[PDB]
Amino acid sequence: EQKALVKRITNETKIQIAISLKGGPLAIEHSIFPEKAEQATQSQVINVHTGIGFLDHMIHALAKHSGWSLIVECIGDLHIDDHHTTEDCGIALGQAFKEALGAVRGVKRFGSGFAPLDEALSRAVVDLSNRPYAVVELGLQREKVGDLSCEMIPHFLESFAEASRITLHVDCLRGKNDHHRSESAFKALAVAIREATSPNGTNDVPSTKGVL
Amino acid sequence: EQKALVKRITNETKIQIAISLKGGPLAIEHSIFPEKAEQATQSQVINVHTGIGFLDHMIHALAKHSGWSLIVECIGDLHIDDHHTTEDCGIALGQAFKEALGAVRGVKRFGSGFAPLDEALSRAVVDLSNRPYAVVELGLQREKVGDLSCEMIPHFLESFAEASRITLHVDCLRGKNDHHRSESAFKALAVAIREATSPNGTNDVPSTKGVL
Amino acid sequence: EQKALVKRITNETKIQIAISLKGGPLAIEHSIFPEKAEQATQSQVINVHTGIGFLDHMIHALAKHSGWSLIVECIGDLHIDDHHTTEDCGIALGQAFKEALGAVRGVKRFGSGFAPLDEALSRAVVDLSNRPYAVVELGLQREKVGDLSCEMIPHFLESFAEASRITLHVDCLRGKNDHHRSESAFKALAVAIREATSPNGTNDVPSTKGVL
Amino acid sequence: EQKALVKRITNETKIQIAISLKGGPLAIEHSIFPEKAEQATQSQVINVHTGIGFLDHMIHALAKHSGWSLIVECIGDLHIDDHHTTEDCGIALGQAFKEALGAVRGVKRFGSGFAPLDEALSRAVVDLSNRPYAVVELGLQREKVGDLSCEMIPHFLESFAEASRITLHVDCLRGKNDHHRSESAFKALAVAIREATSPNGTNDVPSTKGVL
Amino acid sequence: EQKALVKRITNETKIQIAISLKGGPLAIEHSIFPEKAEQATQSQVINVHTGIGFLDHMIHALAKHSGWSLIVECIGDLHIDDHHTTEDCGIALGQAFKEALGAVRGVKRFGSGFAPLDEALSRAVVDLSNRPYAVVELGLQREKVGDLSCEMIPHFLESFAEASRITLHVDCLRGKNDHHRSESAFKALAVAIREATSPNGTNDVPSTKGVL
Amino acid sequence: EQKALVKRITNETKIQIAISLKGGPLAIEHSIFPEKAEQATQSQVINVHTGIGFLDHMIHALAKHSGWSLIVECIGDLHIDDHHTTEDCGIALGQAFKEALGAVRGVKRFGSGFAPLDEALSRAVVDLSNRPYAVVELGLQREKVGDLSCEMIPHFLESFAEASRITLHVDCLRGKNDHHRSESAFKALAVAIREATSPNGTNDVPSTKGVL
Ligand SMILES: O=P(O)(O)C[C@H](O)Cn1cncn1
Ligand SMILES: O=P(O)(O)C[C@H](O)Cn1cncn1
Ligand SMILES: O=P(O)(O)C[C@H](O)Cn1cncn1
Ligand SMILES: O=P(O)(O)C[C@H](O)Cn1cncn1
Ligand SMILES: O=P(O)(O)C[C@H](O)Cn1cncn1
Ligand SMILES: O=P(O)(O)C[C@H](O)Cn1cncn1
Ligand SMILES: [Mn+2]
Ligand SMILES: [Mn+2]
Ligand SMILES: [Mn+2]
Ligand SMILES: [Mn+2]
Ligand SMILES: [Mn+2]
Ligand SMILES: [Mn+2]
Ligand SMILES: [Mn+2]
Ligand SMILES: [Mn+2]
Ligand SMILES: [Mn+2]
Ligand SMILES: [Mn+2]
Ligand SMILES: [Mn+2]
Ligand SMILES: [Mn+2]
Repeated sequence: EQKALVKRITNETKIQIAISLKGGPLAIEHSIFPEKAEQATQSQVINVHTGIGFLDHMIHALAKHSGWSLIVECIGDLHIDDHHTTEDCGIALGQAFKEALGAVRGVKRFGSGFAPLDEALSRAVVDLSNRPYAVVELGLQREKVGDLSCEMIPHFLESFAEASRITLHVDCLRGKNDHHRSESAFKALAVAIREATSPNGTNDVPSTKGVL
Repeated sequence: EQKALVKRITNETKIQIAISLKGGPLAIEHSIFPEKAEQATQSQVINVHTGIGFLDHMIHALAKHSGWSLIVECIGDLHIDDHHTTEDCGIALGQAFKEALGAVRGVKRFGSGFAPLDEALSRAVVDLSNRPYAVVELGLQREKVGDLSCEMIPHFLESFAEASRITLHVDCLRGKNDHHRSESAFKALAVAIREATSPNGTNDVPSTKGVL
Repeated sequence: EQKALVKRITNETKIQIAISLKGGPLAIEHSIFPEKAEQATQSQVINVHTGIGFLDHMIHALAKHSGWSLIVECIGDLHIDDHHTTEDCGIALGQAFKEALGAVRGVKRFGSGFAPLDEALSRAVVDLSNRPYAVVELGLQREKVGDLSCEMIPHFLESFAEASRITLHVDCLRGKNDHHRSESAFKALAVAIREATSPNGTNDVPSTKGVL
Repeated sequence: EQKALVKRITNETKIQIAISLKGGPLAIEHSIFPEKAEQATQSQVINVHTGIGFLDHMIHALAKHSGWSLIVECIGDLHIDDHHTTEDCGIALGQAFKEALGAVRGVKRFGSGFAPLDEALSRAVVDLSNRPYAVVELGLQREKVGDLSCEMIPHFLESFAEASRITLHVDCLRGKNDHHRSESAFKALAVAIREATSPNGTNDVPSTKGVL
Repeated sequence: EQKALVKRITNETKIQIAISLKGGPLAIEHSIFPEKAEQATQSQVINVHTGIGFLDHMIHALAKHSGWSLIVECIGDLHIDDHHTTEDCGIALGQAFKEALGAVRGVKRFGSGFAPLDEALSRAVVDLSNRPYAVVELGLQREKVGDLSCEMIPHFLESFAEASRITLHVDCLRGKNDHHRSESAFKALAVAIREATSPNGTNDVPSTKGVL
Repeated sequence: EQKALVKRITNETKIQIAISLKGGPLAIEHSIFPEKAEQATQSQVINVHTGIGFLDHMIHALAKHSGWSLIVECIGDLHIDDHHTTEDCGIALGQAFKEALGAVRGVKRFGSGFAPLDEALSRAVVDLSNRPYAVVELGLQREKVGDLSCEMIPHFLESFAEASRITLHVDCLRGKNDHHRSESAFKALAVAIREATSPNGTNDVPSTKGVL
């Protein structure tokens, strides 16, 4: 039902993102890697292959705790820094989430998610209203985690909310380990998207202005 | 099932509030306006007519995201300021919510709701315990929004929790637009009341002292 | 050549914006006002009719110093405050500017405009790159100007850059009259859009990634 | 289904804790008190008998709003202070919660609970991941409540998360009555455990590393 | 006598740790590296092979000054950062130390160790009491040492005390070289474990509550 | 017309820079790489090959928005840090710009360029007067971007203005992403050089002292 595939091709990166919000299986009929963080345990299949290993782990923890099936492919330039291949892999990952739920009606529209990870604590609220907005206040006192440049972790969530047309407030409340502090943000966003995209029932677009 | 009508008549305002917490249709057999923010889309009907237009919009966003059907009619004095017609239209709107749920049993009793609106972020918790309390910390750096006097927006929620016999903590966490900051508070309260008045199941009054 | 008409219809406002970036004449074949800030001096015709008079004057000064022909018709709710009829009349005014220039190629792409107005000084830079962004730092120490609520003046430029897919930095450098301070911002944006949408020549999309 | 009994016997205290997470009835076939806060209203039976009366009331409010059936029997030394009989009655109460849910799979894994009590406001998040952690920031400006020594209230929740192998962040946001401030923390933890131990469905261990 | 082998297998790392607290020789009958910091000088054999070279050097200096024989084999994911292969190689290294001394009786139970390294000075106290605790206050003003991410150095000792069920206070008193500051912490812990696990004599469990 | 080739050969780096300020095609008759950021779209050809990938991207964005055709070949020592191959490389790129415009007459002589990039804002002014000067105030709170050492980004523009005999003030006004903050500086310099080297007309050396 809620499936989409997005092939975003620019002169910096080549993207192919297939998503399924309700879970289940996924494949790719024609991949972009030559010769055709991976969890495939019979309910959801999530297999992310970007050039950045720590940014694979954040999309993986996002889709594991959202109930998503998600295949991410990215052939990006890594002789240059990791900005152009994290910003572009967040724009196309917001578009795949946007096309997978067309009609915003019959949903809760408001998800809030707290998630801890071992003294770090992050909340994420999400709004699903067609104006994009992103208030990402991860206070990270590190310059690079393993390959992510640690200022792209807010910039990923900035472009995710931008291209998915959602309003997003992610704020890490405490923590002093920045693997812990950044993974808890993606685990908190996974709780909020799961709560906002939910069967409200009664089949009504949840807005005053009637347009979502 | 959960319906109530409250006709509050004083020498300052005349009120008639009909509410339905489970949604559905509503009408008035004998209105107070002469010759007999309006959403009527087949699941819930919410039609608020106070003399204040911005206070219409806050009760509307409250009832739209609560699943309520709600008709509000307030004939109040507006040659004087808007205090006497916002305080009185919040006392009677807490009484209509109170009479619509008589027995507080089989409910979650604890609703917490975060709701953003475009860089503003408000949380609201609600308690449904028969002592009234209201801790409303909307930090509004404006004097009037469109017709509300912007200090009545906490005073509305003060008298709502007062006359509905609930404990309420509404706190705007961030934001620098006070339409955004005050509407997100009413959208957050709508999530919390929806979560506290919920089918817990097992038919038990959720209290240590056994009285709610 | 560079003309567009946008009819944005929601349950709060009804909009009809016809724009011509190269100037010249404009009309409307079927208007939204019943029975069919106005400058019509033989080179460009600019006629803005919103319910807010001071927001008419800011779109007028924007289109007068941009070389635009622009007709704006907004039927919005004014018994509620002026947010819903200024935000919506900025989203549709960014969409009309976006559809009027389809191919961003052969343009300067970078406009910077300083404009004074009688001790106020505002600069505006504009980027014409398909990610929207808005950094609007008008320091206004007023609550309402004549009918605008003076926090909507940054919120107008926020939604203009949002729906037009441009990056925008507007910053008032000095000034202590907020009519002067806000009009100089719209006069500075008019210089920047005029400078960014300009005949660069040589017919090339001005980007590293080749996509604009 | 989710039942466990823990008999923890040391030279300071003797403990016997029988728990049922899904509610229902409970008894003890051979008690530790001589000759064989009590709620027994036909859905859940919660009967706590420690030597500390205020620590009875906090385990009672924890199990009342969690849906638990819980019998606590602690024979501890009270001629010495109340540390050794509150720390030990929290270690065994985390072990009884741990043995009552063996397989952490098919659960939400992330519960967040806000709960007010009459100007006090506490949130509690819980993680159900097999590393124990406890960040308890109840700001209590009292030395003893009725018999608890008011620094054991964080030390109880420290040893509860320690022996139950969960990660826990309990933080009182406001309040100036420390009965209110400490009871709202246990009422907030009751919402979070109820939300984390919940039927997620689809029968999958919710972790990246696959081990919970 | 005091030997243990721990094979910890998760979907992130595969661990095999063989320890001997009294020294002597050690081998592995079936290793995890393909085709079958190393000191093997006739009294103790210590051979650590993790993917991190600086974390090899800290376990090596820990076991060299403890009298241990210790073989560490960790096959961990290093395309992601080094957190998951340092946290997991500290949990299994606390479990191997825990299983190597079963009965905590006849031991000093309290080891304190100061160790300098060239203007750095660290103390470490250790408690061997079955509640785990870790207060690690290495003040490191570096982000990465050679491959360790320099916030994992406290996180290693956190999970070591966690899984070994010991209470641990490691605090660097001075120093301005963070190789020196972190190696002196592991050399100080080696003095403390050597002092706590020591032949007290008289064969008695050293506790008031009689249970260790 | 405005073409130059500079082959700078030292014992640290070997450079070959061919430039064309008016655009058009460029080739190299005898390259320095064995066996003979690249944009070649029919108007200008820009192909930079230094050992640093992020410094390729900054010369590329400089020449893309200047109208330049530019081939850069730098064979530099990278077992040592990147200073000697970014400085050396900046000196020869100022000399190639200097030899490409011999007679400074008939030009505007004063270019100012603002350029944003996604909350970063940089201005650059340029003077084309034969005393070199460089006031570069990029406030970068990072140590390395991808391969550039992030203090060489001002040191590149220092040596560019030094060897090109121009006066240069580059100042980033805001921004909190240092890829954004440093790329906007090179995009702002591209606007300023384009504006200073411009057909003023009337064929006069624009100076009081008559010598440029
Ligand atoms: O958020 P909505 O669309 O449900 C109705 C809002 O009132 C529209 N809005 C946009 N800014 C402030 N309000
Ligand atoms: O809130 P309840 O009624 O469930 C039981 C409370 O303990 C009563 N109370 C009122 N103030 C402090 N406690
Ligand atoms: O701005 P562009 O598209 O010309 C190339 C940029 O490098 C892309 N980008 C986006 N963020 C940082 N860089
Ligand atoms: O929390 P998990 O087990 O779901 C996967 C985590 O990434 C493991 N971890 C432990 N510290 C940081 N991460
Ligand atoms: O540490 P022990 O077990 O020797 C006896 C302690 O008194 C127990 N305890 C735990 N917290 C405070 N005391
Ligand atoms: O800048 P010029 O050469 O046009 C004339 C200047 O006055 C020369 N100068 C150099 N320092 C101060 N003035
Ligand atoms: Mn970017
Ligand atoms: Mn992780
Ligand atoms: Mn009042
Ligand atoms: Mn509104
Ligand atoms: Mn708005
Ligand atoms: Mn004016
Ligand atoms: Mn204790
Ligand atoms: Mn109480
Ligand atoms: Mn960890
Ligand atoms: Mn060393
Ligand atoms: Mn130098
Ligand atoms: Mn870039």
